[PDB]
Amino acid sequence: EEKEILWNEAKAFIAACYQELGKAAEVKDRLADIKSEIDLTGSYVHTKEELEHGAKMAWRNSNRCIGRLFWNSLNVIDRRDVRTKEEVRDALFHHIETATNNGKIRPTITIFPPEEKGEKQVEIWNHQLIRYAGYESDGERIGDPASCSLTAACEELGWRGERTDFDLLPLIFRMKGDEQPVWYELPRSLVIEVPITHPDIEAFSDLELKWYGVPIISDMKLEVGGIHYNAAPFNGWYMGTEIGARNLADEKRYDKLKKVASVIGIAADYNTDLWKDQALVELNKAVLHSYKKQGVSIVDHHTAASQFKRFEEQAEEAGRKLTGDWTWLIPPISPAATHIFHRSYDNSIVKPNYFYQDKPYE
Amino acid sequence: EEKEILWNEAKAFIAACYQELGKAAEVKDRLADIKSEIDLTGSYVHTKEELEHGAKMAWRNSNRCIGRLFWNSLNVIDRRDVRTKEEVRDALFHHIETATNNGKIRPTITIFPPEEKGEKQVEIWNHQLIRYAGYESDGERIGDPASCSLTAACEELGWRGERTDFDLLPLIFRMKGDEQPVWYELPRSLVIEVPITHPDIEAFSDLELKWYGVPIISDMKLEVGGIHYNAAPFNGWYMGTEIGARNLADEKRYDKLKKVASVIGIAADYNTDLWKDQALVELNKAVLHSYKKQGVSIVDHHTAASQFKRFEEQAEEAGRKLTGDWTWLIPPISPAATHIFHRSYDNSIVKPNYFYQDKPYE
Ligand code: HEM
Ligand code: HEM
Ligand SMILES: Cc1cc(N)nc(COc2cccc(CNCCc3cccc(F)c3)c2)c1
Ligand SMILES: Cc1cc(N)nc(COc2cccc(CNCCc3cccc(F)c3)c2)c1
Ligand SMILES: C[C@H](O)[C@H](O)[C@H]1CNc2nc(N)[nH]c(=O)c2N1
Ligand SMILES: C[C@H](O)[C@H](O)[C@H]1CNc2nc(N)[nH]c(=O)c2N1
Ligand SMILES: [Cl-]
Ligand SMILES: [Cl-]
Repeated sequence: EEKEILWNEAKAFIAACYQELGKAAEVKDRLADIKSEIDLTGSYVHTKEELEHGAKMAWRNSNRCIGRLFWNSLNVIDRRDVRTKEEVRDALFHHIETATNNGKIRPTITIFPPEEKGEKQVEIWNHQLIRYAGYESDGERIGDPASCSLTAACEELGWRGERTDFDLLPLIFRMKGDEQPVWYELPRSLVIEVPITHPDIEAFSDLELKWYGVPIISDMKLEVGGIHYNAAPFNGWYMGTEIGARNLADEKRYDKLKKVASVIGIAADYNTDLWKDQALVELNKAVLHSYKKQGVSIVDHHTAASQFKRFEEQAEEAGRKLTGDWTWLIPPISPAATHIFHRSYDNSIVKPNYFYQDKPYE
Repeated sequence: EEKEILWNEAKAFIAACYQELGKAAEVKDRLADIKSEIDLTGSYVHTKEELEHGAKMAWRNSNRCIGRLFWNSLNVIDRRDVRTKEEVRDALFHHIETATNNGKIRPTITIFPPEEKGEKQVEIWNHQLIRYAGYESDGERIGDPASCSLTAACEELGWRGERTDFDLLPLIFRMKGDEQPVWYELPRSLVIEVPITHPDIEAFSDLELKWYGVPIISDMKLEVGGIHYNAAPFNGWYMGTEIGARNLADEKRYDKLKKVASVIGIAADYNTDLWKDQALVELNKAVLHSYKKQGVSIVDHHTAASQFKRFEEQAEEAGRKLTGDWTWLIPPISPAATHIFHRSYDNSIVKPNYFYQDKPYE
């Protein structure tokens, strides 16, 4: 059953990939080679072209992503050659550097060796390569609550955070054959952060908020033609609402709205005053302003939705079915102000794609 | 097949209704009576108790409604006795008066005779009993675009609007056996309207916005135990966002955001300024303020969501399955600030319920 799943996935992917690349005459021979390789070895190896296009198709098929217009410009880094933890560490450091690009963010993915017998070669524990730690002991909350379990796992392994609200978690990953993951502190020179100030309200800086420049999702599995790349971190630039309406605003995250209301000088006493809504807007304006002032790429939800509309038009013009998850595509503030809110999307899963996988901690 | 559908629906409804009312011992005999009545007449007649509870269950089962906490206090008016267009007109006038209740809105439904052979006895053309007309000719847009087709149908029948942005449509409905509907102008003394002013910004009144007090949905079908009450208008009070984020804000409705931005003194030039979001918040604050000042019931989306959470808790505590449509339950502004956004809902259809039906115009 294993090889049959692999072979069927391979046939579907190679045919579609080669058609899109205008190389459909080469399909027959390539499938033969692959078929022999699966018979002999129990698997097959993607060409660099297949791997690059596969990762791009996977992005294009990500139902929950509003940023898909730019799928074809994804920068794909092939690191299937790595064998050592130093090599993995340095590849992750490099990804941060090249993706960051002095603030002019380049959407990038680094692809590590795939699973063999469902046996991972490299297992990345971080949710994002750059993220803040979280602590909760004896009623006291510090940092990012979403990071509490990973922070506790790291501290079990001999790491210790300074217990600020913005401790950078170390990189943490496990090599095949090793029992424990290793961890490495992020060099601060690699990590761009943005202090959050407001264009009009000077007191906003009193909140001492900041966020990191580049979201680099590092715990999802890239599946391409039946091959499981469980370790394949990828990044774009942020949409402002992710930081302002979710990370800094959620009650189970940094929960800053009452403090925002206070610095912008409005009461936070009555639901009918819509003080949470007003606070959300000002916090979200501050996030966009601050990133722009620092020269770090960011997109607002209105521009992003206009871009996604173009993606929809491009999909139809190319004869491709569009898939999407309405519940994730709508922004968390003013969704009815975007065209997304006013149409529906087929939530079918198409491969190649990025998938969730179980956390090795927890 | 007709009677079998009816009988099966009847059995399910009577059993559940009588259980909820603690009258389960009476089920057996009532089903017998009903079964004979279906055999003889091709249908059956609800008791007043069944009709009242049925309409309440239908509300409770309305997946898209955030206001369901109060399902059990629905005021049910039984007008299955009406036979004349004057009787229907006067019943509709009465519904407006008693639901409005001098501003202290009472959730109310008036139930007209049900369909016979799928033959409607009364067919209400209005979408809501109180709504504004819409016009579009030669590039010029006036009033509510959502009302354009019904407005044109009314004008075909000898009605003429003044062509303000807020012309009240007449009541328009058709009686069984009549070829054309009749229309009646709404007495202005019945219709409460609220001018929209802002608590802090005096210039907001320059927009000359207003809205009507009571949303009275009049084009849906109530289905109870296999009986189709195609004419059964119902009302609650508004949630502020329905007026501020949708009716006055949508580009295909009144489209007021640029004008709002101008009166609140912000530029409407750059997406990164989030001027639409800021305008939405101020417009929504103005709507809540204005209704409250006039003494007309209204609820904000935060309070409404807190109420819905109680509905969820009440459902589980009563052993009832909860159903809901996440895509309609989330408010159109600051949805992630409500608990609704952060959970999922089973969208199964349970009866009794309210359903869409085809428009007799268009
Ligand atoms: C270029 C800038 C990009 C922007 C502005 C963007 C925007 C977003 C946003 C707002 C989400 C919603 C996730 C959340 O609510 O937390 C999302 C989800 C997602 N994006 Fe993108 N994205 C970008 C680039 C990328 C790239 C380069 C990839 C992969 C190659 C990607 C794959 C995804 C995936 C897989 C998800 C959903 C993950 C999940 O199920 O949790 N995106 N994107
Ligand atoms: C008491 C105050 C009430 C509030 C605040 C309320 C709130 C809402 C809201 C915000 C919606 C969303 C509809 C839209 O986006 O246009 C809705 C939908 C709905 N409500 Fe309620 N509601 C109330 C009372 C009622 C009553 C009394 C009934 C019936 C007996 C009812 C039945 C429904 C139905 C059937 C829908 C969905 C209709 C459709 O599919 O378009 N509601 N409600
Ligand atoms: C590449 C990229 C760019 C950009 N601007 N934004 C993103 C956000 O994408 C992701 C990817 C993975 C996860 C998330 C955060 N959502 C939480 C997902 C989740 C699912 C199930 C259980 C959970 F606890 C959490 C967001 C990704
Ligand atoms: C009773 C009540 C109270 C309250 N505050 N709000 C409501 C709103 O409920 C409804 C009921 C019916 C229709 C709508 C408006 N949504 C449009 C529905 C729709 C569906 C399909 C096609 C359309 F053009 C329009 C809203 C109802
Ligand atoms: C296509 C999409 O489902 C549509 O715009 C829905 C979205 N959710 C909604 N939610 C509410 N409350 N009211 C609406 O009219 C809509 N419209
Ligand atoms: C339960 C619900 O689906 C959940 O809160 C979703 C809603 N939509 C979302 N949309 C985005 N973009 N990101 C999220 O994390 C979520 N969370
Ligand atoms: Cl994030
Ligand atoms: Cl309305």
